[PDB]
Amino acid sequence: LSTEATAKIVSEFGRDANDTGSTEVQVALLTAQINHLQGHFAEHKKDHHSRRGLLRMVSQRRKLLDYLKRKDVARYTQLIERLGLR
RNA sequence: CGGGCUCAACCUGGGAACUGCAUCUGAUACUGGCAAGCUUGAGUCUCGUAGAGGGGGGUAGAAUUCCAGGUGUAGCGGUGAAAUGCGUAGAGAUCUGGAGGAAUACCGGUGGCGAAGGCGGCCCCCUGGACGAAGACUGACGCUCAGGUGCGAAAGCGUGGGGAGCAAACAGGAUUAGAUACCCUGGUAGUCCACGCCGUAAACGAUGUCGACUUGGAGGUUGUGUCUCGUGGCUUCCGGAGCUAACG
RNA sequence: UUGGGUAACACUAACUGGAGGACCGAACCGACUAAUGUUGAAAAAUUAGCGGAUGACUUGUGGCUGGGGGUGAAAGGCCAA
RNA sequence: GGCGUAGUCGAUGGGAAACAGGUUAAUAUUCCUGUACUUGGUGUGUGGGUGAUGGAGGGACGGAGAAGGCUAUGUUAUGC
RNA sequence: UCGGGAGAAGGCACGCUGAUUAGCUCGCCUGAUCAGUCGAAGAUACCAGCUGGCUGCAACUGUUUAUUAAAAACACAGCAC
RNA sequence: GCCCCGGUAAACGGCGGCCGUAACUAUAACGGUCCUAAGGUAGCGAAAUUCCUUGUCGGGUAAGUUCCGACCUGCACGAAU
Repeated sequence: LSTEATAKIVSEFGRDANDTGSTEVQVALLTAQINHLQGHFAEHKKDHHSRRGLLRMVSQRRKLLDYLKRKDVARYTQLIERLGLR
């Protein structure tokens, strides 16, 4: 994942200015990384190592979302709607 | 504690502590719940660093063997010593050429890296971790972590391929009182490649991880610095206090 | 295929789909045990049972290969009773 | 007596064209009645180009599962 | 070989009659409810697995003596030279 | 081409006998001694492939030359005969 490709995805999801660590922001990076990793599965069916690496990349997201929907349900439906998870 | 049956066991009277639970009231520092709010943490960001870290493909040289040619002697090979064996239609030794398989000098190191297993002839691609500086960011989003999940030498196993060398089992020659050992001549699986599986081990530094704290000296790897020295991380040795049954 | 748990590997539930020289069978196929029959129509049939049953199946017509032959998943089996 | 080319032969399969009705002691989508259709030849008219052999659709429309439409008939109706 | 084995096994109900409910557009379609009631027997008249255990052999379907043996015989995918 | 030597047993095959140690007795087990080189350890074995053998121990049964398990010197069982 390129630098600008990461700094741009954080801005489009950033709640406010300079927003780097947020529920909707974090999940954004994770989702992205997951998309690239999942696509990495379509090929190299042998890469069992990186396979494990996703269990967490998502367990974090699945936990962040669980935390989001738990506190604010509005920010939830909006987040998923923007990304496209579930 | 006192008293009663001659004592005691036993028993009586009184007293105290008396947990636990119900009711009412109060405090509320700490834990919990709700609401709001700061950076020196963790993580992250920016700029840099060392390395045999992992996966795929390609590639070089030396050596062993086989095949072809030349030459060529009478032996060569091999051992503690020999023999089997190979050789005058020409082995060995030697030169040239070709094919194939496996692992890969000087540098390598007492070095370095990876989470571990492991990983260095070299090159490229893909990908994990960690360290230093600026101290900027989120703003504590931390640490650990039953279960779960993945990884995990070698050996061995399934299918296909390959197979130079080496080599369990195995076929012989020696040694020996006997050797179904060591030594020697052959030799299958395997050792190798692709894929699937097993999941174990001195998987050992045999001292799980994280943070704080406690004299220093010396050698080495790496970043930075006002670099005959200061400082951060890593790898050894000797050691203060202290710790240990002892070794340490 | 859908839904759910999971990162994935995959798993579970439901649904769909329905293969399989598979099982029961219409028509029928095969045919172990006995009796009848045994100068039966004659070149081997009847009865009571019994077993297996969409395929490498069954069948009509036409055509091809012949004797020491061919053929034969070899039984010395078959090649016009 | 046998192996390639040109020709031909080989399955009432393939194969251009009609049904309905009536009639005989015995026959028929062949007789009769009505109607339809095909091929070949010629031409009155319309119309104003008439063609082996290989190749095209076509005939090889094959196997398995199956929806829907659907006939007369039958039936509900003891309707006509 | 989780495909299966399994209509395993085992047990109950299953008649008629009256009045109704549900599914569907409807059926002279289907699934049920309540009450009454007769026989020894209600799938009372048309088919039709008996079940279970141990052991020998071959794997199985299939093939084989058209006229006495289909059997542990033959073949078969697979493995090897 | 063959005699020559060597390789090959998924080549036709061969695998007898004896003593000691040791047990209450018999056998198995181990080594040797001899013959013809080895003499058999995986499994499993008197098994449809062993005479002797209705072999020995035993299950099971009132009893079973049947069968199953074990031992097993394997007359003339044993490796894709």
